[PDB]
Amino acid sequence: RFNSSNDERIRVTSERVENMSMRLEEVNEREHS
Amino acid sequence: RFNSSNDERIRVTSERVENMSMRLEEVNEREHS
Repeated sequence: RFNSSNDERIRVTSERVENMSMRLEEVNEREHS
Repeated sequence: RFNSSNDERIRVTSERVENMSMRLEEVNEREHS
């Protein structure tokens, strides 16, 4: 019940979005062509 | 009506965010240069 609440889903989504954006910024900053 | 509630949208967004984050981490890990 705890793992499927709205607040937990919003929190985990925010954390993973932040991490994914940071990784994508690193990938884009490292172009070679 | 069921497909357009807030909880369903949050759940779908969370699932796709997790999947996309895993895929982007896999792509970033595999680099040829």
